[PDB]
Amino acid sequence: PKLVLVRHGQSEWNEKNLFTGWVDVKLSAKGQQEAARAGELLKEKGVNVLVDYTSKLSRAIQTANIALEKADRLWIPVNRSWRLNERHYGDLQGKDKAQTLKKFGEEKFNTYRRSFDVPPPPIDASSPFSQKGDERYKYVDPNVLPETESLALVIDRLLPYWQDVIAKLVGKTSMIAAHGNSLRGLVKHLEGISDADIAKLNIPPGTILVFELDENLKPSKPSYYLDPEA
Amino acid sequence: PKLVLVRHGQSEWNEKNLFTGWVDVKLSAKGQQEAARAGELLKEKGVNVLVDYTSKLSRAIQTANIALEKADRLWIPVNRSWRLNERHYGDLQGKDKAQTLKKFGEEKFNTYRRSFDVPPPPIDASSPFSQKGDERYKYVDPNVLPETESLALVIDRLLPYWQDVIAKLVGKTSMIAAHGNSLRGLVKHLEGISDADIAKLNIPPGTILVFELDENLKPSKPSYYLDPEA
Amino acid sequence: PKLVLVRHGQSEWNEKNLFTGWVDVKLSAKGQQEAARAGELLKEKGVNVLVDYTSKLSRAIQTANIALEKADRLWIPVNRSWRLNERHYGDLQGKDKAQTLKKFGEEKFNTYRRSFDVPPPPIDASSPFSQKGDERYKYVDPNVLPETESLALVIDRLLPYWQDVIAKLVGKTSMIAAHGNSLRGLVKHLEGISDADIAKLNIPPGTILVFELDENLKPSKPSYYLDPEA
Amino acid sequence: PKLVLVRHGQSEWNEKNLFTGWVDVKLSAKGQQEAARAGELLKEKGVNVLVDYTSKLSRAIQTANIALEKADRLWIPVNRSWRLNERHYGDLQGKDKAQTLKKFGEEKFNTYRRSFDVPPPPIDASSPFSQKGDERYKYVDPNVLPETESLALVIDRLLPYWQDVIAKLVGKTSMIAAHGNSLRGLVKHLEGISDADIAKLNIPPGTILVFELDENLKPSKPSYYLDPEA
Repeated sequence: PKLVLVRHGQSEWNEKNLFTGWVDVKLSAKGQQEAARAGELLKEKGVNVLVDYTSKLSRAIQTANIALEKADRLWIPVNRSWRLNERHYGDLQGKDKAQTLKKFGEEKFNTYRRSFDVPPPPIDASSPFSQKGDERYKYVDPNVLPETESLALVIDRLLPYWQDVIAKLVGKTSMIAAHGNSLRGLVKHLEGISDADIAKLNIPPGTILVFELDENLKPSKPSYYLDPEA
Repeated sequence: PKLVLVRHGQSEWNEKNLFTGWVDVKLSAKGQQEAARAGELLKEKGVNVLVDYTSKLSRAIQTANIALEKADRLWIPVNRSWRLNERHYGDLQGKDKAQTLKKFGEEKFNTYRRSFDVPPPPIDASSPFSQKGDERYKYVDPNVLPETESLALVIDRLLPYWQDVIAKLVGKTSMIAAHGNSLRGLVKHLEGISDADIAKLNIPPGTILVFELDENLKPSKPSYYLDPEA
Repeated sequence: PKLVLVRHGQSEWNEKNLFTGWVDVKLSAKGQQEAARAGELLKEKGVNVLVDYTSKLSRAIQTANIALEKADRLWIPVNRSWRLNERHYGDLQGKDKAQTLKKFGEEKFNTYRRSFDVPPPPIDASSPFSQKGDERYKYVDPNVLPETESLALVIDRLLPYWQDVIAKLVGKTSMIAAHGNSLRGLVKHLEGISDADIAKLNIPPGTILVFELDENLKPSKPSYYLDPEA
Repeated sequence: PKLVLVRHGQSEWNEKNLFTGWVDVKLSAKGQQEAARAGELLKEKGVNVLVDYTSKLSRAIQTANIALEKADRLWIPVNRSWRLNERHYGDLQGKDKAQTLKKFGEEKFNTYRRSFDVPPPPIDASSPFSQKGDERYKYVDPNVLPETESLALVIDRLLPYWQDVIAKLVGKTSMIAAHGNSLRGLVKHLEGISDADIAKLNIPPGTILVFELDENLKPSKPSYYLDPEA
């Protein structure tokens, strides 16, 4: 029926000047714009959107919330969870995607997150660049919120809720924004790729995408990016 | 604990050039601004906001969604219903709050909505300025969506869900934006006034307000408008 | 589609030896039996049952829970509310439907609950035969739980949730047991009768009934009692 | 706070005369009894029970539903999922825990389900002793419902929902019946054992048990079986 796969913008942290994280720190102008653009895209092009889901974060939300205002809806239930986020970086943060790179350089910078057995180093509870129990988060076995996090285990964050909650209604129209890897995650498991695949398709923020599927959610009709030339 | 009573902005229909309605048609710039302002208000001043509710409409939402982005949250469950809207006008629409006034003038213009036994004339299903079953709406006994609507019966829209759903969690922090009359409605029943009262306190959009209450939701600590001088 | 209208059994309080109430005190053997019978009825006859609702009470539940076990289901979501109960008696209780009758006798005994402007006398919080905040109940504006209660206002208990929650899914199969008056209530508003009507059709517990309806929930196909000769 | 860990009865299939399965086929008399007993146990002994969960199955439910009626509640929300069942047998069924045993005998009979890399053989969709999409089940990525199933992967059925949904409220009292392995599953991951452990503690149906925990759900106060001598 409908899979609306949207990758936010570029936040305003890491991006711009290298850093960012699972941290949750809004996003610049491109967001609103690109997002509004995407919002512009689903509607204007065609289709509308029945149900929406967000990795309990402001960043992504901005993207999602905006699209809706312009298409001409805004009105609808919405569902917020913690199974839809950017792969927790490791023990880095700030960095600048330079000194880090400058330091170790190599596949290390590239590989770290990527495949497995080596996500970014963990993360202690004595670095403002973590993410623990900001209210919210503590309505979940505290024995959860990760530590390093990869798009692998990430598969699970995606997996349970996917079949469970959304997979439930999807007998209709629903949209789960997320971005960076989640969406990769959604498709990655979804399509073919193969754990070694994906690793090579960041995915265009702003714009928006649909899978189509049917009953047993295997993608019949391919994938449309509204702006294939985006 | 917390009652966050927020009256949107001024849409961009009626307002500006007289008209508007239960119709659902976004809002101008003041909205984003005033709203962002309010959003600015809850947070900046103090407090934060646990749970949010909207009369399944884009207008109000804009106001609500914005405040959240600036305070610095955006992240949280949110609940959308159809028991939180602007008192359906009657059989007017467009008007211009002039010819209508110009035409009948008198308490008629003033009184129509106001008290009772005379809401605006009903409304047929052959005027683009109605509101029937835009998707959504038809997940409700169709034998519902009003026709004229006053802030009286409106009391009920407010009443059932109020005690039922929100009244449920309010053992914590929650915010239900709405505006125009709903909020009047929330307080009107809530405080003293007396059906003949309220009728004289439109309430400042943008800004935001808290009741305080306790257990049996009777307003102990009075009401704060963040900007008493707003 | 489906309205399954079931009136419990006869509890084991009032019934048997005159008394009973909104109190919530299980039910005798006929319940299990009659209920199982009804349970027997929906299934055996035909149909099955998608969704179930109960006036947060053990009495009715017994009836509902049983039917399900025998038809051969038991498995399914279920929804419990406080908008589905027996019209709170007044200030009587125990009584015995004799001394009370013996005392005032007249339409008083008969009329009390019945129509209006005279439900049973209220009820204070110093008679074990009330019902206040047994856990549960206090997840509702405390400024609720009635006091006397009639099948009139009762209409409202029925009304909000009816259109709101169930009325939502009923685009499928759902069953809301209740009994005594609720069901009267469900039909009473539903059909014709006329406030002065109903008052003359207690309705067979045990057995079970279906309305049929369609879209705008007006009863197309009449009403089947599985056992018309019950 | 409260973990109520209850292992049904003994159904009435496999048990009695060897067979049974993930199939879902009620239970004999001991159930009602033992269950009622357990129901008897939580209440009578002490405590009460705030929230209840069932592996969308009649068998277990019978057990759960009964306890409640006798303790003296029955009234409360209840939550039904498909993440709480008996480890799907494999490709056997009926059997009789004799010919099967008689046939292969050995750890094969004993080991099959047990640890891993050898659950019971799968199961095709041409044996009435499977379990596919009995209504219900098809509100889940169809690409789910297992095939063989072990108490290992089973860990996951337990895992997602556990932290997600219940783990949510457990800041209070809740009970998730299930049985056979689920409960093993609940504790198995929960305590120490070690994949090779559990394998040696079937757990007493009927009766009921509590863990206690706290915040980060690690079992402070040990485990009480109401009837240690049961």
